[PDB]
Amino acid sequence: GPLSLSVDAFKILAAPKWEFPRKNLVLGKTLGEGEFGKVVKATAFHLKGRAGYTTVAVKMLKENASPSELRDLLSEFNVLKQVNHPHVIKLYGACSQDGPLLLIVEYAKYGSLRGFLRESRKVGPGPDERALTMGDLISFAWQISQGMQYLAEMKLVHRDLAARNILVAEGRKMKISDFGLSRDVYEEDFYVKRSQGRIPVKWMAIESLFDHIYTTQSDVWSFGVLLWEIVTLGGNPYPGIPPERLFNLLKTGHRMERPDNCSEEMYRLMLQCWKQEPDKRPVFADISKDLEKMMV
Ligand SMILES: Nc1ncnc2c1ncn2[C@@H]1O[C@H](CO)[C@@H](O)[C@H]1O
Repeated sequence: GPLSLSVDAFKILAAPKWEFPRKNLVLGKTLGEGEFGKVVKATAFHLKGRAGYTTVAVKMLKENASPSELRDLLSEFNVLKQVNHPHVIKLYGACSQDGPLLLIVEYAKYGSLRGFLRESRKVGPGPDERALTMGDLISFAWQISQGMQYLAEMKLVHRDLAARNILVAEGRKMKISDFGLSRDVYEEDFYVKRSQGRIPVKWMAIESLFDHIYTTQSDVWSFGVLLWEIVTLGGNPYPGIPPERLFNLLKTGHRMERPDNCSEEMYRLMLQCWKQEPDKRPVFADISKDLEKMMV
């Protein structure tokens, strides 16, 4: 099948620019389990010319992986070789032979954006008094917008943009991650999937949910939901609404209401990302500019 060809090709290939000796990698605690597999903290000796040990993260298959999970791992590997941007998680290498496949990536010290925002709720007296300033939250959104503009410029649809898939690294810098589901879109400008997708329902654009069409403009939809997560410090979208109810809810034009601690200007941006007609939504270059207007 397609996967056996991919596995067979990937094994035959050498790729010295990315192979890393397994003996030079030491794995540590688990940082979390996502889709495709788990992530652990690790340290790497003599990595990409860096003398001594470097702290890294390691993406590997989970126990009892399926073909779909193995395909996502290889698909994330292949995508990460092609991208290089300050707000996109960085690949350092991989371990293929004499053991299970490991992807070595930049370590993000603060973890996922969602967890970082939820943890910030515990700082201070209570919900009516936050520890992150609105200006800090806008900066995060802007940083992510810049990374998406870059990914769109090279014809990649991320498909899975959400706070759980954004990493916060040294200096509170945003790093887009979780590229297992992203798809190259150079030829046609869209990606279509016949099967039911594995993106959470509550982040999917209405044309991806009904018609299975993914484009840069459905990425903008998800970015609109991401803005909602950020502004709510990691809230859960469409609270109390079962995912199965979203089909009818979105079809009839309903959208999430303006949340607490959200300016009217920021809400106008959210709603524009959720327009039913994809071409009526802004492009990421315009989202960046609109976020800049909110900066002081
Ligand atoms: N480079 C990384 N650095 C730190 N934590 C990560 C990294 N990649 C994934 N994770 C963690 O694993 C999960 C995403 O796979 C999240 O819980 C996140 O905290």
